[PDB]
Amino acid sequence: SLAPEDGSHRPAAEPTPPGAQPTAPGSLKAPDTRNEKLNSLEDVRKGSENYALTTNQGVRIADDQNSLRAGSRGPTLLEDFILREKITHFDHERIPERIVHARGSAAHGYFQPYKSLSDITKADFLSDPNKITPVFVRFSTVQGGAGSADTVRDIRGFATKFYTEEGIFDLVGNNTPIFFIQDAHKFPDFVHAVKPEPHWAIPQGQSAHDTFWDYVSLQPETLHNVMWAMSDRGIPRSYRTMEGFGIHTFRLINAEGKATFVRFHWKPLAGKASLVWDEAQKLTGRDPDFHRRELWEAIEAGDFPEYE
Amino acid sequence: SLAPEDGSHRPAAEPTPPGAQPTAPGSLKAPDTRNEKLNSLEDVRKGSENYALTTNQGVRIADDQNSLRAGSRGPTLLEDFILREKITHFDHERIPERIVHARGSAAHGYFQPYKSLSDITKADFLSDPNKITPVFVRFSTVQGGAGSADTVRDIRGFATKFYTEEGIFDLVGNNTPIFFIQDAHKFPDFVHAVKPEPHWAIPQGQSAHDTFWDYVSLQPETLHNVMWAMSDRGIPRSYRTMEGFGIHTFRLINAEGKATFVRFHWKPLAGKASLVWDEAQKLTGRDPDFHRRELWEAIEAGDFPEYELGFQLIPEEDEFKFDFDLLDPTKLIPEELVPVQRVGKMVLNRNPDNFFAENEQAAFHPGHIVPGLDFTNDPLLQGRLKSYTDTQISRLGGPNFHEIPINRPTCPYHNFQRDGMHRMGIDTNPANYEPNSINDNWPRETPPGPKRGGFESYQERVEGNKVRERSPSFGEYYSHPRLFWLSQTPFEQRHIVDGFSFELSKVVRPYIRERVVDQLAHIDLTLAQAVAKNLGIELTDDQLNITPPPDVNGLKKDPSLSLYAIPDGDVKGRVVAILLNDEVRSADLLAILKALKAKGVHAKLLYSRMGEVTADDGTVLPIAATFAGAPSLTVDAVIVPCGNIADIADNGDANYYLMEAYKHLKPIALAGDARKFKATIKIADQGEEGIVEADSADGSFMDELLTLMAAHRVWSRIPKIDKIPA
Amino acid sequence: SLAPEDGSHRPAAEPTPPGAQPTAPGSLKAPDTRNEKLNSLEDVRKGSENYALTTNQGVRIADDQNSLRAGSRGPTLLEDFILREKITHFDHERIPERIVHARGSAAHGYFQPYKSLSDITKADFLSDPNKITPVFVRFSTVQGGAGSADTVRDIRGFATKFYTEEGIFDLVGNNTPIFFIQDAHKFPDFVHAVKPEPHWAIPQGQSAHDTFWDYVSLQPETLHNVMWAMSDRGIPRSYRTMEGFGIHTFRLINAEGKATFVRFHWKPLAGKASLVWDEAQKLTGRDPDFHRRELWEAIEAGDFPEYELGFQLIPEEDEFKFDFDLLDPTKLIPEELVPVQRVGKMVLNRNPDNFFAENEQAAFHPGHIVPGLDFTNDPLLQGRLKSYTDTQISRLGGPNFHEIPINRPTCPYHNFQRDGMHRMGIDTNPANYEPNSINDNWPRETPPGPKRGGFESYQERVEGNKVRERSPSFGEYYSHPRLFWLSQTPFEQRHIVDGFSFELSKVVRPYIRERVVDQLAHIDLTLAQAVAKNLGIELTDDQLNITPPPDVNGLKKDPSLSLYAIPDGDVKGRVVAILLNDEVRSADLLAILKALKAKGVHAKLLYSRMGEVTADDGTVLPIAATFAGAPSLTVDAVIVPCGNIADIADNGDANYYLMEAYKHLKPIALAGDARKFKATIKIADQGEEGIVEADSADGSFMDELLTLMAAHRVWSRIPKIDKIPA
Amino acid sequence: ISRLGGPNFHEIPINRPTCPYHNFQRDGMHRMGIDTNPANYEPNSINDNWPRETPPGPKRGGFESYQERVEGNKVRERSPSFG
Ligand code: HEM
Ligand code: HEM
Ligand code: HEM
Repeated sequence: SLAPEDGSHRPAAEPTPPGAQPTAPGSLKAPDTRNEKLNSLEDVRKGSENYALTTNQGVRIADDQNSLRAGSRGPTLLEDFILREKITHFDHERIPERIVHARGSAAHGYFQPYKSLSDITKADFLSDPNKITPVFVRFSTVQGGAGSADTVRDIRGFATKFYTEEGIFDLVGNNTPIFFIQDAHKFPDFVHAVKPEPHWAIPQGQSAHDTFWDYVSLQPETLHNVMWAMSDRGIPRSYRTMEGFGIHTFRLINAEGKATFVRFHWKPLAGKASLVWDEAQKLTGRDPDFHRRELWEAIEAGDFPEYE
Repeated sequence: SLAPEDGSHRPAAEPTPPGAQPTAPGSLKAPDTRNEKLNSLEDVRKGSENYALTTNQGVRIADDQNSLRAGSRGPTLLEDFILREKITHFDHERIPERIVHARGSAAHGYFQPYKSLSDITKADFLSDPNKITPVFVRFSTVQGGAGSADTVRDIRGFATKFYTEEGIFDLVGNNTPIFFIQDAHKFPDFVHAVKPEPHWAIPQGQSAHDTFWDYVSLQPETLHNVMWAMSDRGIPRSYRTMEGFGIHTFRLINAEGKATFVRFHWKPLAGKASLVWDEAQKLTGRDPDFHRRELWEAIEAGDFPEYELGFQLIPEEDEFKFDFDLLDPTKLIPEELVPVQRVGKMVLNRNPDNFFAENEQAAFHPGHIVPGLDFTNDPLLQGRLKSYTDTQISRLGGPNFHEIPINRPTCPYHNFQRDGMHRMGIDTNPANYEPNSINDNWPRETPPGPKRGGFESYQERVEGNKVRERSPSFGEYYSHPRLFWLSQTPFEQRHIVDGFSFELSKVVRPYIRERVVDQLAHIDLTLAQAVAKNLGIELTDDQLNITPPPDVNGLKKDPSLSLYAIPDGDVKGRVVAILLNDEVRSADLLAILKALKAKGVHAKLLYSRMGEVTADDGTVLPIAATFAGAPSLTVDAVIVPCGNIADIADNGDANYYLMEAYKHLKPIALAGDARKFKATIKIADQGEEGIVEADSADGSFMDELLTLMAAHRVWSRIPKIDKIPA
Repeated sequence: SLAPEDGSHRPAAEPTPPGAQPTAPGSLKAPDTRNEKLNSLEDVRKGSENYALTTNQGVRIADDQNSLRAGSRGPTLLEDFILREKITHFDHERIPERIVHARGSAAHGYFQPYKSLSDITKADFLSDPNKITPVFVRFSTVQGGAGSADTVRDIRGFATKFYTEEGIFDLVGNNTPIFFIQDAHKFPDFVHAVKPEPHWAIPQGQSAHDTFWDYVSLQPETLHNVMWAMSDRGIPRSYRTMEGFGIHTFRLINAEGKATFVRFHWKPLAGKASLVWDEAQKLTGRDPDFHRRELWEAIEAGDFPEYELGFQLIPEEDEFKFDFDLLDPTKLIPEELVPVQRVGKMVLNRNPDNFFAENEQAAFHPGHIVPGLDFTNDPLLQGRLKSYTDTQISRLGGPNFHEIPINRPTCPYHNFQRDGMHRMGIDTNPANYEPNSINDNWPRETPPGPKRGGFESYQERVEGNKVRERSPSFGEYYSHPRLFWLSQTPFEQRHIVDGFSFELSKVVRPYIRERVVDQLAHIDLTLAQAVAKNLGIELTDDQLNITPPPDVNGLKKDPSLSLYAIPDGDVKGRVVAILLNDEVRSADLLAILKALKAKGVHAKLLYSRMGEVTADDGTVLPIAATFAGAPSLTVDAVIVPCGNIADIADNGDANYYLMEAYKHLKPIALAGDARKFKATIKIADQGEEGIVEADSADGSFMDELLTLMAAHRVWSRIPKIDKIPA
Repeated sequence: ISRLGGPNFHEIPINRPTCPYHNFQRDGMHRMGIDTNPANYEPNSINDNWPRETPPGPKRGGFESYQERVEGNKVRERSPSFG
């Protein structure tokens, strides 16, 4: 039940254009792409070739096709511990999805500053143009579930974890430079209003329904981010072709103790580009994994997403 | 006071057609629709009107718009317990979704048998035609997450919780009569292979990817249900228009101890109807909630989903009388050999109040049987029995999931089990063990008997060694696929070939496509050649000479396997788009709308904008949706009344509406100058079957249109659509 | 039927003294003790008598003794869904214990004010003496697990949940009026220091180990509560005989918006009483459930625990009038400076039905306040507010813990929070957000006001920079420990020295012992020297010369800090051991039992075996327990009546009973020839205060014994116990 | 599953095997192991079917149960021999 003789089951471990080979796990596609975070995960990476099939307790399995039964047409027996572990693990695979931004696509990479920022901040990851910081970035929609579609009309998240020498810094931003509401106390109200309505749990991935527009009509502070959502910003061509923003004013603190107010931005070096509505909506049906796929294939092709 | 003065925020508490009023919680929409289960939920239903807003501890909130801060521009303070509760509860709203069938839509209803089945089963819910059993039914897809789309190509789940006077019975079935695999030990393999691939978590709601077809190519036992999924069975028009099956052979046990083998069926009283692939795919985009919405709105309209429960019954002494093993879940029992005997009717007549509380938390499990029913050694059923209680420990947070309101029996339940997370019941029994003397041994065991007796397993003889071995009787894989194929109409067979062709075209590794084509050549050469041609694959001389599998007990077809070979059309509950213009012929619209109403067919009035238009006689017509807003995908037929057609003749959306409905084989009727649209869809002057046209919508115009709607789609149009650019 | 013919399996549903009947769930023992909370639980109470045993799905079980197997010696079969459900529920019975206060014992009761406090608070529960508020109170230790022992040396928790008409108010206090630390940031440090050490998880229920004393020696703020723990406060006789304190300064807010600072007090109406250390430690071995049992049996007997709620009230303008900071929870407010105003009484009159469902799952949280109360900036209180809701997410499984029956408010609760694990309430509101129009904005905010108003924080002025810095006003550590020390009687002081001496002897690293003695020398030289002498440590020159800390606002003692300085003894509910012989003088028993009954003091009749003995007039005397089976540790006094003393005079166990009681300073009474036992306790011919002796047990002998009992223990005996080997 | 929080309790360090363990099980709360296998199912061709079943044998073989003879009816019944 094996591989074709020609080795065509296995993608080449070199950059290849979208469609040219089957996609594959990053460490097998690009084994020589490394950074300090990717290497540190080696303790938990598990291979598979040449290894025997076992239970989680390390017992080799001889027949992974059949339950233990009393005769070959008889009842399954309680002492089949190999069936039991396998089905138990399956039965507990799912964990709760994120309350918001449940739909999202992620990749590893690295950051470096162009020059030291020590005059305005003592943050170590911005102190030296030749000190590189690994990152992990997840891009997301907001409203829909983890199995909802990519090219919906929605705000997009753009979350970067920087693994710095002085701690993890997470820059948890969106693709518009404002949010819909002013005070966190209203967040469950706003989110409840945009999410599927509670009697029937419709609509998925859409603010196009009564509760969302009800809230907006009654809370004019939402109008600014609503304008953004209704423009073609709401339907990016790719996570590579949208802007990012931390939205809030934060502070930078330098070694002298001086505070400077700061708002964060990501500029996409592939430029800004969006779909048009009819195309975005139809694409949720023809390929609901369009942005996930496009990101993954850009990285396999060497079109690495870059942001300033 | 934020509601509009005119009370138009609030839907009428009476049955109303789809889109007429906002949808609402079932107990608000239909407060007078009751059954024993819905009434037992009253203890936990919570209203809202006229009540003060409070924390969960009952403290009234004064300002639900602001956090507590030091200064109106200052920092938020830790002492804000009201903000803290409200955000904590939001932060923990989600629970794990179901491992499979995570996407599903549910409703309350009731079941009653047509006659007492006491001669064959002592099951209390089937003992008396006047005994009504409340039900809760959830329909679902299989692969996709809870946020995935409805009209994917996939198998559908059909699960019924019968709240009986002798315990909960859950009939947890699907919409095809077999499963993909034989032994539960392979379920994680099969499901892993169909679900999104583990490196990148693509694709959602689709079997059209390498790992699924790699597994199918290596496990020919799957081919039978793969045939059903590749047919139009995989894309139903509505949960009201698909069949349901328990798949496994179970047992009925009567009061005298006699066991009869049984397979369970549900027959849709609305008939069998499916979409076509392009329409279903495109509909996952334009309305990924289409089935959920359709079910809720049918119920709000009074088009209650009805199903007839049927049994295929096989005497114990006939176990070995077929060419296939009755315990093999990849084999169906053809109705030509063993007819379905009608047993009773289920009506689904009220929506839930809160989807999460009642739908998302419902827990069904096929091990929940009641005296009068029993299992067999089907090795797929046998393994299911270990899964459905276990999974509920994480999904629903512990062993007291039966105390979540929707899951509660309506009959008594008492035992010595105690504690666990979220324990609601406060037990007063002095004893938590038996045997006990300190409570005189209560609650007590009950012997089996003809009614109200304790459960005892049928004493089936077991004989064999402890083995991990598939029965040799299960090792046949192609005859049932072939029977299914031969039973389909020519247009159904085309759709099957196109399903395989589309799916295998998304398989990136070509050797897998070839291997699947080789399996198809073991089933039927015509099917294999037609899929191969679509894939640019040439069968070898060896493939062309594979001998066809034998007939199934002498049958070379069984028409009950087809959706369409035997007409069972029912137009009630269907919907028609009506494409308006700014000066509609009011007489056409009168004739159209009243004819639809008389047959319970709904209408949606469409235009190029919202608001109103005024008919020729001054009648003000409210617009339900724009042509783009409610695409032809969402209706069963399209009518264009006469009027000022030049208004919409150059509207690309209007023209495309007709081309889309035409490609997808829907009836189209054109009155008066609306016949100018004939050139958009290339209709000959003299007309064509499946297009209704006349000088006005009067006389036989609506009857002819309704006749087409009864037949569902215009299959004869298939050759003409290949050419059209839509 | 397994119950005995005579019905002696079932306890009478009437008040009965400790040991007279088997104990029972509260709604069976006292079915007509009612309050609004107990009544509202009726919807989840489950009975048992006369019901069939079923699965949780309602299926009747026939054979609850056997698994389903293939043959009666064969393998168990996966299809046994009855065995699976029963074992699955058992497998998941346990939930995490509380992080602290895991060991605790709880009862239902009610509270009523003595007068309307509307001049000082708009809290609805305090507004009217006829307003009765149901409570559920849980007492606890702090350090040990849910299965650790009750009579350890520890602080005790005293948590009351008030089910008011305007919200749940939880008063989550302890039995000492301060805490060990100042800022909540240190809580995990202090708790990790006192809890079992991390390498080997020893010792359970004890602070007597290196890490606790290391932390104390390095954090002098702890020393005040450390003084209380080492005093006999740390070892209460009963939860009925200790004080309760909220510890923090809170605020009362009246209808005019005026804030008054308040600290809360509970005064035990049975008086203050504690064990002695040897007795407490031995009782953790003989009955680790002693306090839980005492509370349960006191309520079953009608000896309801009663407490008076007290407030210390300080006007806002007086915030800085003391030489300690009102916000510093390591500081007490001496009653000599601010008297406790008696505000109402709380009576605990019914045990739970199911310990797990009602005690283990109860969730209390000091942030649960109601309109009319508010917080202060006490930095320990502030951080508590973040802990008690968060911890309930893992302990009780999610954010719907307020829907677990015991935690539910009895007043209305309505808001827009939805979902979460084990969601019971099914919301029918069309809206789950506000502002909404589609339900006319209901449930709606309510402005604050004199009654039934929404919650608004008191608008305290905040001025300062964002800093992690301890207020300099908190930086004084020795004056309150000294005030406490000087307020104790000389025997209380000796017990303190002995607590420190015993604990520090168990610290393996001697430098920690020396550092703690250094701290003591900053409090009081006499205390420091006495502990040092017991540890073989010599104070330095410098230590001998440490200036004692200042008085507290001119106070050099406050007798309200002593357990015993001011008599407040109550004998009702106490217990006397009566040591029988095989021919007891019936006239003694009549007199003894009569006099005890008059004062509500219980008795237990003890002998050297179970069954009965017969008194001189043929009265049959049932035996409650043996001398070894119910040790003197478990009683408040011992009486030996006359009769055939030779039956018992060389019973080692009888003599021991009397030596142990004597060592533990318990009143002993000896009648007639019972005076032969004077030799085993070395009592002089002419008597000794604390030993009652006469020719027979007349009413004079009993009045004397009962007067010793009112004074709890015989402190004058201390210098004499040194010599007895017990 | 409730005591240790999910189905990956064998990845808690004290419970981990010291010998190799490789199979097609995935996910579950607190998942530590990061699987690189292209396949999470078998039979598969895309990873040449690895990791693979192993026949039983004298050493290093896969587990097979002893083929004990089973004969009787499906009963809930204590063996009289235990009485
Ligand atoms: C400026 C406005 C906000 C932005 C830019 C933002 C951004 C995001 C992003 C990008 C994620 C997904 C992170 C990931 O990929 O896992 C996320 C998750 C989340 N956010 Fe926010 N958010 C905002 C406001 C809020 C507010 C006001 C709250 C609640 C007070 C909130 C609560 C959450 C929660 C509960 C998650 C799920 C986090 C998790 O499960 O790990 N967000 N947010
Ligand atoms: C005849 C073959 C099968 C049929 C007809 C079937 C049908 C269904 C249906 C309809 C549901 C959804 C119930 C709902 O709406 O909540 C479901 C859920 C489920 N099934 Fe099956 N199933 C089959 C085979 C299996 C097998 C072999 C296993 C594993 C041994 C399995 C394990 C599960 C689990 C884990 C769930 C989630 C159940 C829950 O979370 O409540 N199923 N199945
Ligand atoms: C004056 C100081 C404090 C007092 C009087 C006090 C009192 C109590 C009491 C009586 C309980 C047991 C309630 C029950 O019976 O279920 C308890 C539990 C608890 N406390 Fe405190 N406590 C104090 C300080 C703190 C601090 C500073 C923290 C954390 C910052 C904390 C966190 C907790 C937690 C986690 C529990 C377990 C709560 C639960 O599981 O429901 N406590 N406390």
